[PDB]
Amino acid sequence: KNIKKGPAPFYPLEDGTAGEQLHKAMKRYALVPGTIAFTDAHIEVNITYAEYFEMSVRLAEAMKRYGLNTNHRIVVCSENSLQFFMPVLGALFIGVAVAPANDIYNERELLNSMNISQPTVVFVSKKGLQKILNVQKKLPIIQKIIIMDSKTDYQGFQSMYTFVTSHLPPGFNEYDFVPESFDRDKTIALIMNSSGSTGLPKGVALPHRTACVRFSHARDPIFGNQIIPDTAILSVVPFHHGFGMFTTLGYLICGFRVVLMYRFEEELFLRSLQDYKIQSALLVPTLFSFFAKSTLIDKYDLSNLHEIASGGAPLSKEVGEAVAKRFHLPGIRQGYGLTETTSAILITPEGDDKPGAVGKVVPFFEAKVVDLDTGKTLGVNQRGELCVRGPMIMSGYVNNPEATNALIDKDGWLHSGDIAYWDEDEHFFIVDRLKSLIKYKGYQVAPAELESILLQHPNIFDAGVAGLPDDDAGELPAAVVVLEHGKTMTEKEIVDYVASQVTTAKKLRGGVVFVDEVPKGLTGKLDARKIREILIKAK
Ligand SMILES: Nc1ncnc2c1ncn2[C@@H]1O[C@H](COS(=O)(=O)NC(=O)c2csc(/C=C/c3nc4ccc(O)cc4s3)n2)[C@@H](O)[C@H]1O
Repeated sequence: KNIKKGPAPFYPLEDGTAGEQLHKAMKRYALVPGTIAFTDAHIEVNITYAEYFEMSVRLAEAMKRYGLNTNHRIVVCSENSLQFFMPVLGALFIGVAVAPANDIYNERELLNSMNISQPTVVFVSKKGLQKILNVQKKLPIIQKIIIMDSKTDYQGFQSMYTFVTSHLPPGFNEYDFVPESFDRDKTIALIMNSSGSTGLPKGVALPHRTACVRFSHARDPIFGNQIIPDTAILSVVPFHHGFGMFTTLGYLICGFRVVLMYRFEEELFLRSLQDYKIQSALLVPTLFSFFAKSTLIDKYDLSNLHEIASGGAPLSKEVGEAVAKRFHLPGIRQGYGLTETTSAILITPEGDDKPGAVGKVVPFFEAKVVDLDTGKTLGVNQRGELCVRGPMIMSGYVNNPEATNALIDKDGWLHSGDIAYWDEDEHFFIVDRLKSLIKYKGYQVAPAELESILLQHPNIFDAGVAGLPDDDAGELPAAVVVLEHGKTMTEKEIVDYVASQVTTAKKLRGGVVFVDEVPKGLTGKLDARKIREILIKAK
């Protein structure tokens, strides 16, 4: 009754594995000559579905022969590049699971993912190699390091191109390759690294069944992208995380041109949007503060830009709208999701933008809000913990059944750990993450509200709210702030402005600290530890 179910899908769940469904598709677009799969903007290099389909099939077989099967895994440890999805596609076609890694990941972070992933073959960039060499000193499961962005054998490590030849038969056809068939409910497709709530990130295991459902959404005209061939998406989302991962595997399934960047550059992004004639952009919530400013957004012709999509972190109503105006759009096609749900299970329906809302329930899903204490399902406009269930939910946490039984309850409902509510026309609204909440004098103070309000001020460029520990008060809400070039506001001006918009309960009693950039988690997300350290060193 109060259970908000998603609709029927335009494109029903197609039979076979993620690997089989991906293959079938990239053969479609490869036999069509000239079709582009990935484009590099920094170096203006294209690469066709023929070149990609082939080099992915070559790696699939090359590995198949090397001796990997459904009882093996790998690592892909690279930043956004043309090379990244070749070994991803390779692995999915034979039933080897993939564990993406963060090129920026530090030594401990990296090791923890490796120890969980237990990778047989590790794919890495020339930048990333030396961290692998360091961590492989305690990782004896690893037999092979393969350099991704190279063509000749580098420092005794093979290239993907050399690895391929030294296993592929001389007389072999890429258009004759057949992908392995298996139990997609049982066979693990991906192993995602989480934010670990507060600790060493877990092993989020995602079956082939999940990706099969993800494709059904990406082909859906309302809940994704209408399959217009030779559409060009500009992705500036880290591929290792669910957002960049599952949006791209969807785009390959539709035959779109994925334009990508290794790092953000405001100067280029718009010229990329203009020159390549981009239809959909793929920013992360934190890049929005650079565009609500003004600058060059209508000094480049963004006439083609049909929309801007966002997720993987919160976005304030007033900043999301401020950007849609500047890009000359009806809104921001937001989405919400957990890595434990593969991809976004709440997506903004096409032509159904709702400012601060993330979106309605995607097909094959059921979303509901529960009474934080009693656990009963609440009705319209009622705030509480958001619970979701459908076929994109994880199978479990790698060697961690305890945390799995604490997140996913007995009827299969995943517990988000987020305060949400659903409005009259079923748009879902995330309030705040339950652990982000600042504890004042027995009060629950949401950082998303104080952020949303601070961000409305014209002199404020960007800001992040956190809980300065006190003693008497236990925790005072305080904010790290950024201004535009040539702007000033005294702390007391900012405080008194917050105070004039909120009750005494959630005043900014911890104060303000002025920074050049807000601690960003580089997955869109705002970093709490680094803010908490900034605020704590300032008092
Ligand atoms: N839209 C949020 N609004 C508040 N918060 C959030 C939100 N999205 C993610 N958190 C925060 O992230 C927490 C979990 O972190 S997480 O494991 O890294 N999950 C993700 O962030 C995540 C993984 S995949 C994924 C999918 C992203 C998208 N995929 C698409 C595809 C199409 C499209 O139009 C939009 C999107 S958005 N998100 C959530 O519990 C919540 O606090």
